Amino acid sequence: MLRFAVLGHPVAHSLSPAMHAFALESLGLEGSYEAWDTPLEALPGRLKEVRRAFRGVNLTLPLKEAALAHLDWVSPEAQRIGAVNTVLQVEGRLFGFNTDAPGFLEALKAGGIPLKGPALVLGAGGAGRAVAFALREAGLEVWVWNRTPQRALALAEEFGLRAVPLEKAREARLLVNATRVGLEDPSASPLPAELFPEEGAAVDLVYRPLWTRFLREAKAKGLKVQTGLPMLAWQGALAFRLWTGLLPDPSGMEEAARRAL
Amino acid sequence: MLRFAVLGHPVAHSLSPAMHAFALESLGLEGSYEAWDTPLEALPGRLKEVRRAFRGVNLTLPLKEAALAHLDWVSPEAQRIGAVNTVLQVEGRLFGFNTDAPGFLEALKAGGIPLKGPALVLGAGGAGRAVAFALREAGLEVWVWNRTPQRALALAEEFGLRAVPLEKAREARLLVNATRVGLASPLPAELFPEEGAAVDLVYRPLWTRFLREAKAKGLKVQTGLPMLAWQGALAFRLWTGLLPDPSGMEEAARRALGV
Ligand SMILES: O=C(O)C1=C[C@@H](O)[C@@H](O)[C@H](O)C1
Ligand SMILES: O=C(O)C1=C[C@@H](O)[C@@H](O)[C@H](O)C1
Repeated sequence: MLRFAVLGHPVAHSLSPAMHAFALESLGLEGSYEAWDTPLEALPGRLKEVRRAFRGVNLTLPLKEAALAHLDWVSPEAQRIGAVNTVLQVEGRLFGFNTDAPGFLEALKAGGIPLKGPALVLGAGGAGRAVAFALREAGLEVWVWNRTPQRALALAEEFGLRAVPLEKAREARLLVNATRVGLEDPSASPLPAELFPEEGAAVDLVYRPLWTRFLREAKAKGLKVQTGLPMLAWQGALAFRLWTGLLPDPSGMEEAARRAL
Repeated sequence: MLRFAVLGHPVAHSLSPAMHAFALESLGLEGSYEAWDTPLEALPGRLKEVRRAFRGVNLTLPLKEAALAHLDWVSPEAQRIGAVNTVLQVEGRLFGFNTDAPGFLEALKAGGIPLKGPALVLGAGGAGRAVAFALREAGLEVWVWNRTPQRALALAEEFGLRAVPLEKAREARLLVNATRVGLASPLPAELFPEEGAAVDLVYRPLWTRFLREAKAKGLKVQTGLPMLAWQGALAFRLWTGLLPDPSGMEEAARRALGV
């Protein structure tokens, strides 16, 4: 049967096991999807094991960027993004892909979020780079910001976007939190309330808590909002199709993650 | 659903569609595996179609070598062999593999054919190259022969093996006939191995003089059907992560053949 896993640290709280358990039974397939705590230093040995006993694995912090160097092939998109969130194992070879980017666009459509810019992505790490890549592919005007400017500049220069100071958030029509600010901390938000735009939409990739301070601020501000679950479900469904050629129902996977938190 | 196909010219006599229909059915999967005649000229265009509508395809004569130039990635083994018989499509990208080699070895293993050396491979084509590579990596002393001398010497040089005269077949303990281009052996009965095993890479035939001669000589024998089933089951797993029963696939083919 199909052996899958999400590698990272921390991963004991991942909702992927629940989503793909649904995927497997839903498609009538026998298999498992476990959470395997993997610290950066353990990554090399961990991928060696993946080559022998797993059909595929998802990668999460802090392994998405370091993984590229240990793979046999990286997709053109994952190369530009500089992060791989999905690995396929065939004949002991590892192929890297990024389903965070396409998953994000699918989630936006599923949420009725209009593809209207300027779209400001907060955070220029792996997740932020994937979101910026996806919004660029969708043809929107994209702005990027990062606590450390050079990271946002590098991204804007590489993708041909615009790096902006944080206060430009008031002029964005779509705001996406791709930072980890807010993770398990209801008191923290990456953006001061007064910097939110008075109209538009906001999406948060952080889904622990589900209704983060950022999202609650955005909703109260008069912005249309979307939690991080739709993207989580779509990037997962897309990864499952990469591994098997079959697409499990994204909404079903979303529902499964919702019940798992 | 899952869409697969075997591309080649001719492919009207391929037993792959029969075997994979069983693979899909037995594994409770929805999909199809069709034979699609593909002359060498339609190959570039056919692969473009594969990128968009098929999860994977098998390639047979005369596409195994010409296909490499049109793929995004080729496995180390397929590169050395110089032939790709299995293509996987993910996100519109094409990856080439060679399941002929591992399928051959697994078929010998499952069929109880001992890897007794020296082994001799007759024929240096896509199948012959895959077989020689497989036997070499298995640790055997491997000899090669070809109707055309230069062909055998080139293969011997590339893989670090030895090209030998037809008479050396008497000293081989594992004899493989890979001269069956597209379904009479070139080996006189008097030059057959003294002891050991003979494998005839022929898929449709129930029997062959080559095999009857080997059997009579007291050699353990095997046709090419087990290899076809195994290269096919391995291809299916490459495509989906699921391995269909190789024995089941072989039986499906035999029933299709009416023997
Ligand atoms: O929480 C999780 O299990 C995941 C989170 C994201 O990094 C995804 O990109 C990853 O595939 C799995
Ligand atoms: O006849 C067939 O359908 C096949 C023949 C061999 O060349 C195999 O390598 C191919 O994958 C399938």
